Amino acid sequence: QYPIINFTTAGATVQSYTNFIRAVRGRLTTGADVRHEIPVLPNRVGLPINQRFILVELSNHAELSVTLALDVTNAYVVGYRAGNSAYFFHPDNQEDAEAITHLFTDVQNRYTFAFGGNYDRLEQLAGNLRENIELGNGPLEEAISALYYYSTGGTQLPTLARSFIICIQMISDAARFQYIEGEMRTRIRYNRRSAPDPSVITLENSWGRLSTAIQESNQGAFASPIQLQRRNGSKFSVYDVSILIPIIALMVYRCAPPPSSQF
Amino acid sequence: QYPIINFTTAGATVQSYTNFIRAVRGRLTTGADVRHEIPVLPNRVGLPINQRFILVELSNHAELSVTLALDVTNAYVVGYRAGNSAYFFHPDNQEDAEAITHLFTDVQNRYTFAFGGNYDRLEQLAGNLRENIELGNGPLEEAISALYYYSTGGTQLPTLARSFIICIQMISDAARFQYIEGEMRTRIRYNRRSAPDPSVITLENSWGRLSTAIQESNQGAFASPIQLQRRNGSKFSVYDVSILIPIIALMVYRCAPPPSSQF
Repeated sequence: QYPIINFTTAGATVQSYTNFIRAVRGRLTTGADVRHEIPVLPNRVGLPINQRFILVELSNHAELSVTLALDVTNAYVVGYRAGNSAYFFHPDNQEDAEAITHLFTDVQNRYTFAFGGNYDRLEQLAGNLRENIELGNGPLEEAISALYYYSTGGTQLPTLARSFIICIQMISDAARFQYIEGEMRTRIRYNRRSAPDPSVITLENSWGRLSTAIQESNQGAFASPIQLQRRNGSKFSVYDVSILIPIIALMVYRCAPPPSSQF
Repeated sequence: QYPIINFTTAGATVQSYTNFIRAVRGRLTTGADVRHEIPVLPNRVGLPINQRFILVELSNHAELSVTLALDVTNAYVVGYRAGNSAYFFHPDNQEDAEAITHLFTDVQNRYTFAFGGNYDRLEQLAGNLRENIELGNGPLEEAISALYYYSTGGTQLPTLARSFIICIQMISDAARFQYIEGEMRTRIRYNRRSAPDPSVITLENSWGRLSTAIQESNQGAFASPIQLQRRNGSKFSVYDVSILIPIIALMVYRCAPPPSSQF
């Protein structure tokens, strides 16, 4: 009953991936809430459970499928289903633990991992940092297979963690940032796989802080700058929402918008 | 040979005034230079004399006409012609004095006033502040007649100065600020005459500072806020170009734009 968006790595093109990410954004955010031209995800406070999640059904050339569940309030992957088994990251709190009972409700085998699905924890489990995990259509094809075979013993934990890291960046971070979507489109267009450069990593790491700075800004002006990195690792200072309009596609809700207060 | 734009107070409507101000902006600025969506006037440095001025020919229901000359670099009224006489405000420097010799070149009687055409000086001569000089179609009709009769002794100096104050705000300031154009459209729509409120005056006074703050901003963010006033005289702080996009229509050139420096 939650909305489902389908994507396959089989014969993926720039256009099919673009259509997919556009659909995911459409199901994450409603259009109610736009601050300086940038959409905001729904506020978790008071959000009915029937509106809390979306499902991303991923297929690959190997004819395998898995379904990821994303929380609309922050675009996080909270768990996944493959066949008759579902797995959820360790919940942050009791409300989240209750919420995930509403996902994959007829699956025969439900498991909750003891570990969370944040980047730091997943990198520790993978034995590799994001800067050393290749992304692209081949990585995603492989990730889907690894998730699919987990329940039968074919996938070691570090490979499972790597596979989550790939899915999260190629789906959640691409949905959060047009810039990251653009980086994945380029990989698909040239069928190349490559680890994310510092511009990608620093955006991933800064999403919450950027969301807050934009929402709490004075007419778009940040009280304090945010340091990002360029592709070559050099510093890029962000002082204003304006420079981020081509870059960030949606924000986590961090405060209510101030009154319009137009001149 | 300089471009001429015509306007008449006779049967003026919101649409005829809108057309006029749009034309004036079109002849002031070329489109070369836009910073944060706001056009900039040409830089005075290196600007050829054949591109330096525009002419605004004003007529009224009394069947009188005068021609104002505006400097494209700052939208200032520098002088005017009525029939066989022309009058220029006292030039700021030698280059400006030479420049005005290229205006109204066949007029039989040329005069340069000893006083400048800035608001402070004109208010002193008028014996009234802007806050006590009514604007609207009636004031402008009257101003055109007063300018027209100056050379024949019919217009006292304080009335001449008042008449300049009306023309400058209704033409130059309306061209500089959509907000001020909007205030003059309202006066025309309801055929009411009324002095400018504090929102109008503070914008007029702040045009140079706003131009500089926008041009020198960090991605649109001002280093220091600018205080304006609302219609009721209360303070309104400006921290960013964004809030000014509906308000200011063109800027005086204050610096070269920094490199694009997109992420």
